[PDB]
Amino acid sequence: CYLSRKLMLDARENLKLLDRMNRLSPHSCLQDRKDFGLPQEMVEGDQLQKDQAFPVLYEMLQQSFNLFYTEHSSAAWDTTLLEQLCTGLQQQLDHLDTCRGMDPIVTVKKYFQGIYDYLQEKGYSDCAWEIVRVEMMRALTVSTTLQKRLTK
Repeated sequence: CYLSRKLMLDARENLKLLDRMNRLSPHSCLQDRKDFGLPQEMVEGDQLQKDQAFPVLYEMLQQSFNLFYTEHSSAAWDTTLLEQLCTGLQQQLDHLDTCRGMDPIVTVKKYFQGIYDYLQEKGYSDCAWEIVRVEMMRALTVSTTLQKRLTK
């Protein structure tokens, strides 16, 4: 796709924004353990067809955007980083769509459902969110490695 390189630059910039916001997080929440069962497997061995890679990456990003959009819907009044991250994720989704013309996808949807359920069971607390954003650094990292495969 003519946006291959642009897509990798979108990913790198979203990862940068998410890392910076996590590092500036005003909370000293406890690193107290937590596992979200991210199917890292997908891109760790490239165990999927290209026609399967694309829909899985698109789902990862759409869900990532929905989640940060929801965080934004309730974050502090001027969290400019969160806004930029949402904007950068939407931009990446738009580029992937320009490039356009279920089991693994279901596995992604379950992973993200476990995220919302965790947020729900914690009443969307400030620390429930810091924990989820650190997990999101993992989800965005694996989806970036997958995007590379579709690219390279």
